[PDB]
Amino acid sequence: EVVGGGDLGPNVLVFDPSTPDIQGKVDEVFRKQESNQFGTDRYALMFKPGTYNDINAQIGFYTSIAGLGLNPDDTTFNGDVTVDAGWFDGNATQNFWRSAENLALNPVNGTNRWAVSQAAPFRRMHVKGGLNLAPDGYGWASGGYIADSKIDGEVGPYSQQQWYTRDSSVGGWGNGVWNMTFSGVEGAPAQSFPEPPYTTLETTPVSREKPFLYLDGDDYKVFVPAKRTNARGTSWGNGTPEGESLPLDQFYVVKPGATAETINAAVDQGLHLLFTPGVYHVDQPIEIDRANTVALGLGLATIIPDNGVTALKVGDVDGVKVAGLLVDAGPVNSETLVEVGSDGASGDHAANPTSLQDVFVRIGGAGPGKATTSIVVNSNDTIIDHTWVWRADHGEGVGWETNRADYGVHVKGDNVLATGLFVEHFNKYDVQWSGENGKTIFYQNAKAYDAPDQAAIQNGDIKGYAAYKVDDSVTTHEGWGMGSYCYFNVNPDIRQQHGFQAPVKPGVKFHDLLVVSLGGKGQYEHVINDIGDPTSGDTTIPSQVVSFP
Ligand SMILES: OC[C@H]1O[C@@H](O[C@@H]2[C@@H](O)[C@H](O[C@@H]3[C@@H](O)[C@H](O)O[C@H](CO)[C@H]3O)O[C@H](CO)[C@H]2O)[C@H](O)[C@@H](O)[C@@H]1O
Ligand SMILES: OC[C@H]1O[C@@H](O[C@@H]2[C@@H](O)[C@H](O[C@@H]3[C@@H](O)[C@H](O)O[C@H](CO)[C@H]3O)O[C@H](CO)[C@H]2O)[C@H](O)[C@@H](O)[C@@H]1O
Repeated sequence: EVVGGGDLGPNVLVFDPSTPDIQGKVDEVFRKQESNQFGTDRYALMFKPGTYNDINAQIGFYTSIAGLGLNPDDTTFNGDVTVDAGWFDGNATQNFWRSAENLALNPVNGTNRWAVSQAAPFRRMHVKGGLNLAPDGYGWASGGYIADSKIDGEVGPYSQQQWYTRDSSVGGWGNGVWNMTFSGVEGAPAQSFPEPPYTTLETTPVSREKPFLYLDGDDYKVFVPAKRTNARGTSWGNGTPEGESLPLDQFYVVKPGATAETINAAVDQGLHLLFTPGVYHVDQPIEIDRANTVALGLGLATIIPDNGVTALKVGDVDGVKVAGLLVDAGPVNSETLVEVGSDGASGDHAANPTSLQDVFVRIGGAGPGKATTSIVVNSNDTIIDHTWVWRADHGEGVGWETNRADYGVHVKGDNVLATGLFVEHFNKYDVQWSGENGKTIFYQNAKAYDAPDQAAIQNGDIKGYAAYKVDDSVTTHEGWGMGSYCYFNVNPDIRQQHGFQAPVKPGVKFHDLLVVSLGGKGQYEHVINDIGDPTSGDTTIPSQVVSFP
């Protein structure tokens, strides 16, 4: 019944080197999207292989930009892919929900500026120059994520609080502020936490590059990279990348108007899913219960579950690849927003795991939204490679009860790996880990700002809920480069007992932990459990623990 392939729709703007007035067209999109933080418009900018001149592609909200070559250098800009913070007067901490992928950049002054905060991935890029991650003026910034990229020159974070880079090559790295973490990065600074705060791993235990749309001659296909174990450096640096190409006609091209019934029928009939840029309400969960199904979003394609349903349920199958989607809570509380595997799921998926990549979750902000637990990861061996799970702290429909969301991520599966984990503002535990042999490389949290009083976050005999909790029953766990920040601005007398909570066991280990009070608005009593100094003063100095236990 469901037909594969077809037109990508009016929200995918496709350019070729002969297209007239590319700069004008990209500027038109930017003018509309620059300060459109919570609007429903969505755009994907796609560039056919070739060389583009005189281009400064400024990237606003809900805008993806990418090349369509098999390799990044197939699509080269003499010019820039720019994010700056002019619209927010130099403050980059709301520069969300945008992306760059699969381009080579020759920046006009020798340095490309990508001054982003959360949910702004930078993947499979070749920067023939330096990369500045800070807004002009060096104002506030809270990114960030680079994967599978080569920066010929220096990456300069400047004011960036923290950053995660994996499986990349850099010519240099300028500085660290609170938490700069690296895994598999050629050219990374050596391990040196706490000063500078560099957490450096020689390899990434497992990684699998995100699938992406490209052109094979004149035919659209999706490239599906093969997994790497103990990954280091780029996947494409040595020519022909390992992987499979799926023709576009094997994808159901989802466009505004599609129902979950039709989307589900497509997967049952053997089609993959390509979500064109838009906002999709569903009255029942999208169910992906076929092995190796790709569900790929363009232009920050967004799913809103109506009637309190779960937005996305992946079955107990190998190799599902969910990529580039925003799940946006409806005002009716959803018990869960995303489920990976069934409750009690018991099989292994080690050779061909399921992954979530550039999957973002929002609760509130564009109107009231509620969910009890945002992502539940049941399936063993699942890879979570860049997520931002965010209870809104600002916008419309925000409040301690108005956009209540108790739990961010709950990992129940075994051998689950999170690389680039960003989870913020939940009323209770932002992350809870119940499964065995979990690993997290890079964590960024901020606690809820709007707790009205101490009683509101009382957790048995503990003040507050950890940002990252490993259940007492767990035997093996390991985390690297992890920070939790507080800003109790509604009630700055509040105390948060710790950022992290875990059993004290030989196989449960942490490296380079920190907690930070932002401007003395509340304080931490400890870093992890009852260990580590409290934060003090109003000067935003981190409290650190190098090794636990
Ligand atoms: O010419 C290439 C050059 O482009 C720069 O992109 C700039 C923006 O940085 C600049 O942003 C301004 C902010 O810095 C300032 O804080 O506020 C004002 C007003 O909102 C902003 O305009 O805006 C211009 C367009 O007006 C862009 O061209 C890149 O940052 C830089 O890396 C690159 O070399
Ligand atoms: O509220 C918008 C956005 O805020 C993000 O967190 C910001 C912090 O990034 C910011 O941190 C400042 C540091 O960047 C700077 O170096 O030091 C100052 C103190 O001198 C810090 O305040 O602080 C503000 C509060 O003032 C926070 O809101 C969140 O990560 C994000 O979720 C949120 O949407």
